[PDB]
Amino acid sequence: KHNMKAFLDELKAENIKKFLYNFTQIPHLAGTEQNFQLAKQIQSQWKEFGLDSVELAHYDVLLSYPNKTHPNYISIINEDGNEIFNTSLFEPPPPGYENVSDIVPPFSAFSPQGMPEGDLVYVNYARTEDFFKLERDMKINCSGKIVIARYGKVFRGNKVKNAQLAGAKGVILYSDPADYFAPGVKSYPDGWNLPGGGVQRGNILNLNGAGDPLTPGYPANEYAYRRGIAEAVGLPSIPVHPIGYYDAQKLLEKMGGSAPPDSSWRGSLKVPYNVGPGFTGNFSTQKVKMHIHSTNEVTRIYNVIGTLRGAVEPDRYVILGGHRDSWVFGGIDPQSGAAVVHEIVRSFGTLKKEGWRPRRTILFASWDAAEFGLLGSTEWAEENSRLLQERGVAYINADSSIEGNYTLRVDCTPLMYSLVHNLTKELKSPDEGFEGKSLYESWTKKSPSPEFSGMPRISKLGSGNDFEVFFQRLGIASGRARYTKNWETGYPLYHSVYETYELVEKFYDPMFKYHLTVAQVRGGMVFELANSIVLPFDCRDYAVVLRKYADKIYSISMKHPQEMKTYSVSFDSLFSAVKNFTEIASKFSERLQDFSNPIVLRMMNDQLMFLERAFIDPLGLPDRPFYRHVIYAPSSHNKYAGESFPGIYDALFDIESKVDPSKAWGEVKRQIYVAAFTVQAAAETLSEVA
Amino acid sequence: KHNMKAFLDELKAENIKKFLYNFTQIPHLAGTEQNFQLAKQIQSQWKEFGLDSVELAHYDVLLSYPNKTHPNYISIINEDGNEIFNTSLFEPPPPGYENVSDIVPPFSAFSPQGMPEGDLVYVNYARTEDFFKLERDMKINCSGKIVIARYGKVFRGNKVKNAQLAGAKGVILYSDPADYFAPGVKSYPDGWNLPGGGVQRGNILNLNGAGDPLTPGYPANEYAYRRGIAEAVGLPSIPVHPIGYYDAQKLLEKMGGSAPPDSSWRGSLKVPYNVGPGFTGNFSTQKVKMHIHSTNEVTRIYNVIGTLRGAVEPDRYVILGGHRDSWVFGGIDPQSGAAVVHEIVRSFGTLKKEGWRPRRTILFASWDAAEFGLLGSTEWAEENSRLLQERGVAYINADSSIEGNYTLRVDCTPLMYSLVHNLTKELKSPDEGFEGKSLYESWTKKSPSPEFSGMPRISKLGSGNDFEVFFQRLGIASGRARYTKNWETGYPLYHSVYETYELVEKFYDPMFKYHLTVAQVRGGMVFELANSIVLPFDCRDYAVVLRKYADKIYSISMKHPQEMKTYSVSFDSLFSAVKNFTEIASKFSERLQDFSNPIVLRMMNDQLMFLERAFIDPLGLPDRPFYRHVIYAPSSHNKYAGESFPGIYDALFDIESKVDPSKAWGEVKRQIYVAAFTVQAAAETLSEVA
Ligand SMILES: *[C@@H]1O[C@H](CO)[C@@H](O[C@@H]2O[C@H](CO)[C@@H](O[C@@H]3O[C@H](CO)[C@@H](O)[C@H](O[C@H]4O[C@H](CO)[C@@H](O)[C@H](O)[C@@H]4O)[C@@H]3O)[C@H](O)[C@H]2NC(C)=O)[C@H](O)[C@H]1NC(C)=O
Ligand SMILES: *[C@@H]1O[C@H](CO)[C@@H](O[C@@H]2O[C@H](CO)[C@@H](O[C@@H]3O[C@H](CO)[C@@H](O)[C@H](O[C@H]4O[C@H](CO)[C@@H](O)[C@H](O)[C@@H]4O)[C@@H]3O)[C@H](O)[C@H]2NC(C)=O)[C@H](O)[C@H]1NC(C)=O
Ligand SMILES: *[C@@H]1O[C@H](CO)[C@@H](O[C@@H]2O[C@H](CO)[C@@H](O)[C@H](O)[C@H]2NC(C)=O)[C@H](O)[C@H]1NC(C)=O
Ligand SMILES: *[C@@H]1O[C@H](CO)[C@@H](O[C@@H]2O[C@H](CO)[C@@H](O)[C@H](O)[C@H]2NC(C)=O)[C@H](O)[C@H]1NC(C)=O
Ligand SMILES: *[C@@H]1O[C@H](CO)[C@@H](O[C@@H]2O[C@H](CO)[C@@H](O)[C@H](O)[C@H]2NC(C)=O)[C@H](O)[C@H]1NC(C)=O
Ligand SMILES: *[C@@H]1O[C@H](CO)[C@@H](O[C@@H]2O[C@H](CO)[C@@H](O)[C@H](O)[C@H]2NC(C)=O)[C@H](O)[C@H]1NC(C)=O
Ligand SMILES: CSCC[C@H](NC(=O)[C@H](CC(=O)O)NC(C)=O)C(=O)O
Ligand SMILES: CSCC[C@H](NC(=O)[C@H](CC(=O)O)NC(C)=O)C(=O)O
Ligand SMILES: *[C@@H]1O[C@H](CO)[C@@H](O)[C@H](O)[C@H]1NC(C)=O
Ligand SMILES: *[C@@H]1O[C@H](CO)[C@@H](O)[C@H](O)[C@H]1NC(C)=O
Ligand SMILES: *[C@@H]1O[C@H](CO)[C@@H](O)[C@H](O)[C@H]1NC(C)=O
Ligand SMILES: *[C@@H]1O[C@H](CO)[C@@H](O)[C@H](O)[C@H]1NC(C)=O
Ligand SMILES: *[C@@H]1O[C@H](CO)[C@@H](O)[C@H](O)[C@H]1NC(C)=O
Ligand SMILES: *[C@@H]1O[C@H](CO)[C@@H](O)[C@H](O)[C@H]1NC(C)=O
Ligand SMILES: [Ca+2]
Ligand SMILES: [Ca+2]
Ligand SMILES: [Cl-]
Ligand SMILES: [Cl-]
Ligand SMILES: [Zn+2]
Ligand SMILES: [Zn+2]
Ligand SMILES: [Zn+2]
Ligand SMILES: [Zn+2]
Repeated sequence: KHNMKAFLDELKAENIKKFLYNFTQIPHLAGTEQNFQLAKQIQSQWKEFGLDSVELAHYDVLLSYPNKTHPNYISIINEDGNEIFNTSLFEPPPPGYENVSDIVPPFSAFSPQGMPEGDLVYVNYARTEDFFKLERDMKINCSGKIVIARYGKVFRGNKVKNAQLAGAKGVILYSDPADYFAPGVKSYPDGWNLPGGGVQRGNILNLNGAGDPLTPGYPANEYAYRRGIAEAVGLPSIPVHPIGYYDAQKLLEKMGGSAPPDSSWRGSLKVPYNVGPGFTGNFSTQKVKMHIHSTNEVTRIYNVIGTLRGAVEPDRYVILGGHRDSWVFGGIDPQSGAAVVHEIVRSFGTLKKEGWRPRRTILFASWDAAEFGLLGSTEWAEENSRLLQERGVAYINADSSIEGNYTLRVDCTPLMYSLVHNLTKELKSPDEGFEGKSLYESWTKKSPSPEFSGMPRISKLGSGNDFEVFFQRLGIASGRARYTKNWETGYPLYHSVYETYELVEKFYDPMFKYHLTVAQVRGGMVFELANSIVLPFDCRDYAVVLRKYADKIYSISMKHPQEMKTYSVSFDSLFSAVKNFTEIASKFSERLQDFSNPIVLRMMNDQLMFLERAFIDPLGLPDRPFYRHVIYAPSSHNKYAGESFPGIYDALFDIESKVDPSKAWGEVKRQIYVAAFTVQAAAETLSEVA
Repeated sequence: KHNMKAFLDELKAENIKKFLYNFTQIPHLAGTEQNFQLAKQIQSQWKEFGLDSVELAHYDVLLSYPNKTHPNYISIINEDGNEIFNTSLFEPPPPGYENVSDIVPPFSAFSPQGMPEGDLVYVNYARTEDFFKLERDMKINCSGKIVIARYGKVFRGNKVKNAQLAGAKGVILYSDPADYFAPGVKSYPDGWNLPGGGVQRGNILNLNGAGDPLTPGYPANEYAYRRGIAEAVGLPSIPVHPIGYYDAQKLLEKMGGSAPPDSSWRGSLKVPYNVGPGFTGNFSTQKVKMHIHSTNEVTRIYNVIGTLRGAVEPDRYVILGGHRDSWVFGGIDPQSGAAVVHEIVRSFGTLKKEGWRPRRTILFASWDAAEFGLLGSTEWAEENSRLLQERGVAYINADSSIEGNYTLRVDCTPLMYSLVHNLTKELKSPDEGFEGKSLYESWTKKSPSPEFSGMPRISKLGSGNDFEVFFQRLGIASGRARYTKNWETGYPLYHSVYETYELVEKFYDPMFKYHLTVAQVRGGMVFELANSIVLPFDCRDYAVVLRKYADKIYSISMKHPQEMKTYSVSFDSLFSAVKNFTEIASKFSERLQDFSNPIVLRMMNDQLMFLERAFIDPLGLPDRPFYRHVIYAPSSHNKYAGESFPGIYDALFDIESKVDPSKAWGEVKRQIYVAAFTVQAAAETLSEVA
């Protein structure tokens, strides 16, 4: 037979290992020749694996690179103007790669140029809460200051956005060992920990889903008319540079001014963690000077797009996509995902060569420039938005297959919960102690649901990966899965030069069994979405979560009972809509269970496909036109995290500080109306059609 | 058989006459009890005619009414402050209706209150060109002036918008006999001409497709959160009132200042048509005083929505809709349309009672509050936008079936051109001299196409009627048809109390043969759209017009050859996209002609259905978020008229006057890119799907 078991059995750990090795021997930075070379290899393959068509889709987008002959660095400068300490010009390369060409040194992508001189303030994680506390509680002024912040907890851009609106002037990001050095583990190359010379790269844009900063709304094709830099989307206005903890130590050791308010503000370095501003008297006259010469440049990028045409519904698309571009070698991010995609395509192609085709079309994508703002996936989705709107069944992401070796992690729409539960009950656990048990069993034991006994945790989609445009802008049901760490104990080498094939093969997954398990989950999800007669979505699972999210937003509002009395703020409409959704979804499920009348079947499959679509508001969220999903958006305080009912959540956020409470509570009421309406409208897509 | 001929043969002129009489005996102003009573009657039915379901959909929207105990009027006031002449408090009622209650007197809906005092300037038609000429050529200052404008040529709001931005202060609209008195025809009741006491009502909002001014984007349901009046959409900021030509004569006869620049500025009254400002010396010290006490009030409105469920594709909707609310009796506008809809439903229902159902679902709508800004159709579309997005095949409008008795008028998307040609070749001409000839033949002879021999004129859809939200916001293929006048020789009694059953029965259509012909066209279009196995759209007809529109926009730009050289303004991308659309549409038509594989058939029908949808830009047009169709929008200078490539057209408009030509031509280039991209993206929806 050609069934899912045949597809799954064909996947091999040894192939994924080969690929990973194949994809990680040289750097594949977006917009470079090496990454174009890899795109052409993958295109070739995907063709030989058996796909019907494999094309490159190219765009010309804004990228950012250091100047090769004028390197970025940070100095401590005395009152004479002498530079008495310099941060590193590069991370010490890993063993055997100390002659690899074109390792681009650590930098913050899209930093402007500048050489700002000043005094440090230490802002902990640079979280919204961290800046409130500094200013409101400690009455500390970030204005005119160079802010030094440790990485962690939230997306770095959000840190930079936070630093900007606090008035800083120049920004230094560093990796504190408290956050990136696991206790009792050796640093690379002898273990998977971050050494003091390692540095986390990463872009610091705040794009809010726009994609290429010069062409918001439209693909960056060969006739595109571009915004000027001054009008670009999401660019930071102050210089920014990242460093490792050896260099941070040398910068922090002199901090004066106020003590840290508490132990949650102290990292692990042997320094005071004083918030500043400025140094201590001996060195009160020394300053910190940044030197940033990176340039933004419009550069061609290339997605590989493979098609396996469906036998019965070729105009319905199930998409498996993940990025290919890396900061350096990409041993985990993204090649541990890309190698899994490659083996998935190989397996589908083996079935295809035997005469099989999926019911629906499967599209496979190798996205470019994800590291510079999800640019490749976003421009492609902009180009193809009408086809994806009307034909897109689901998107399964495929960035890193691993970020630990403890258990499964799944983030997805509630419409895929039942699919994931059923699939994982049929897969073998790769975990020690669970041999002969299901993946569902190991996962449920290690990552219990907060809400239900005997079920596993499944998280919300936010942003920070290539599902963003599909889910949050277009409203196509999306999911992702990977192996993860035990959150009761990022990953330390994230976006550093030390992310290598050896890191994975020696320390994370020597037998490639976790990679294989992830391939079975991602590939199995794609198989069911593309082959099941009835789409494998359960609308009742959305009804359950919508009640949870309504309870939670109401609870936030109920912190302000006087104002809700004064401004007649009622959530009755939203609960009514959720109750209606629950009722209608229950009746739809009954019809689905007990309706070869392929029209009632295409009808009901279209109702399932367009249900995620119904949560889109074509007006977007306030000042964020490309975040259109009314139930989920990336948190306005952390792009990585999903927020439920974001429009109401943001309207309530810090509302007690708003100067005009009448206007502010009016806006909460407006967001309640929009959310209640959207939930009712989505519910009504599941009613009998006439 | 139950085929189209059976449907058509069942339609009867005598029923349409009965319904018309039934719908026009009392006023049916939006938001009044009489119009709710009529809604309930139509609901009852439409149920007894055989529809599967018939419901009222109600909303609470902003309406505008005069104050019953403080009537609106205009005065000439002397230097003593004595009111020496007053305009009428009402139009003399027509014979036999001089005891009808609740005729609301002439007013401009949504006028603010005020009693502004000042001097007149006469602004011809108040067109954009009319104000350029006044200010730029004649150097006349409209600031602080009461503007008196004649109606005609463009939608009145656009006049009011134009007057506002010129700085006026108070506005008087009047009907000049040059525009509303047909030579050699008697005035009502002895002919169809406008008497000197007749007045054209009408709203003066500039909503740009928003619908209810308080709830843009969302239906005005029972939990809606409303904008404050100060933030409402489209409200005028200066008082406005309409008058007849007897009263205008008394206001114009004293005008001084500059002569009219030319004979296109002179109407037919026995006055100078002096542009002013102010009166002549004898009466230099007299002023004009407005007294406006109308109030805006949130008021419930009711649409009737009837469903005839499809036998095979119940989740595909073909909509026949037209409004029910009238200014007074609505003898032409809208009851000549509503009576045709009523007889269409009756005919479909007779087939239904015999066991027939259409292939697709037909929805029938009696819209409310169209006269106050297309409010009923727009709120309903907002409420149901997801269902209409994904399921809407076509919308056929049904306001007035007649505005003359000369020939057919059709305005529709190019996707319906072939449908209309084929249908009219099968219908009998009702015209004198064409007995035994086809409607296509009479129509083609009387209204030749400018472009092709042996074909009839078909116009572009703009706005000013209830197709607007469906076509211009949602991108559902739309059309309208009615009998019209000979444009080589509005209608005079438009929006006056004299629009009665007798007007129609005595003067426009005594045998109800033109009404019957229109019923056959509108009903025949609905029948084919709802029953044809393959949707009756020809994508090649769009390819033809897109080339015409590209040629025309390029020609406008080419008035500025130096600037196109300087700013490298190329239309190459748009012509390339149009060429591609032509090629792909030709190949799609081949596949359509020669593909009982119902999936290739649902696939290809979805490609046809979503082709109009592909011309929507989810970002809308600049500052007009609810006008989203990239090919057509209502003209920014006349809501009634459709404009092609509106985004580029508006970017080029009066560009020679822009202060920063670099920025302005940059914006033309941006609009070219958006249009080329949209045309290519629409083309690509017709490519093979995988
Ligand atoms: C969840 O689904 C239910 C359907 O089961 C749906 O119930 C609807 O609720 C609305 C709002 O409460 C009802 O609206 C009423 O409609 C009647 C006519 O049928 C009107 O007369 C009512 O207006 C009067 O009363 C109001 C409230 O006191 C006054 O404000 C108003 O001025 C009038 O005096 C009112 O509009 C509607 O009938 C039902 N529909 C049903 C039962 O079918 C509910 O709205 C859904 N939830 C959401 C969020 O959509
Ligand atoms: C109408 O349909 C046709 C398809 O039949 C489509 O043609 C496409 O045109 C684009 C733009 O001209 C072509 O783009 C080229 O792609 C190649 C790779 O295949 C690149 O190497 C090219 O870039 C080089 O040259 C450019 C121009 O001088 C430089 O600006 C650039 O820096 C590079 O040096 C270029 O991007 C594309 O190949 C074809 N596709 C085909 C033939 O299949 C056309 O675009 C469609 N019209 C619209 C409006 O979409
Ligand atoms: C990654 O694998 C690819 C595919 O096997 C290798 O590319 C092939 O290399 C051989 C030998 O140079 C060529 O003859 C083939 O034409 C290549 N095939 C392609 C590009 O599709 C590539 O060498 C491997 N890379 C590494 C670093 O091992
Ligand atoms: C997950 O598996 C369950 C259990 O088999 C599926 O639920 C069953 O579905 C069949 C077919 O509709 C029904 O006959 C049973 O009554 C269902 N059992 C239940 C609900 O306990 C479920 O549909 C699967 N989910 C998918 C495929 O998304
Ligand atoms: C318009 O026609 C309707 C439908 O025939 C008339 O309403 C009916 O009137 C009779 C007599 O009053 C009632 O018994 C019916 O119940 C009504 N039917 C309805 C409302 O569906 C109505 O009277 C006519 N109006 C005019 C002005 O002639
Ligand atoms: C309008 O009528 C024409 C003439 O019958 C239709 O065009 C024909 O369509 C049939 C079926 O696809 C083809 O076999 C013929 O070759 C066509 N004749 C032509 C193009 O001259 C046309 O499709 C009709 N338009 C509709 C139904 O929208
Ligand atoms: C906002 S565009 C940059 C996105 C980029 N994303 C990442 O680095 C993702 C985040 C995640 O999904 O775990 N990394 C991986 C290993 O998946 C970043 O955060 O730098
Ligand atoms: C912009 S909302 C008001 C719309 C209203 N429309 C009209 O009056 C329409 C215009 C048309 O489509 O011929 N009149 C009729 C007889 O169709 C008006 O212009 O007053
Ligand atoms: C890199 O730096 C040097 C010094 O400014 C300069 O010569 C060269 O142009 C720079 N390259 C850029 C800005 O791309
Ligand atoms: C911090 O001090 C600077 C001195 O230039 C001042 O301008 C600024 O307002 C202060 N910061 C805040 C947040 O008030
Ligand atoms: C792999 O799992 C083991 C056992 O729990 C643990 O000691 C080791 O640190 C894990 N490796 C990584 C990279 O997490
Ligand atoms: C109508 O006019 C009179 C005078 O202002 C007033 O008594 C009444 O309130 C008005 N009605 C309104 C404003 O609805
Ligand atoms: C017309 O005159 C008034 C006098 O108050 C003046 O303020 C205004 O600027 C003039 N109009 C224009 C268009 O300049
Ligand atoms: C009806 O048609 C006749 C003949 O052309 C014409 O004389 C008459 O004015 C028309 N009536 C109307 C209302 O246009
Ligand atoms: Ca873009
Ligand atoms: Ca509204
Ligand atoms: Cl992922
Ligand atoms: Cl019409
Ligand atoms: Zn990644
Ligand atoms: Zn990354
Ligand atoms: Zn009308
Ligand atoms: Zn009207």
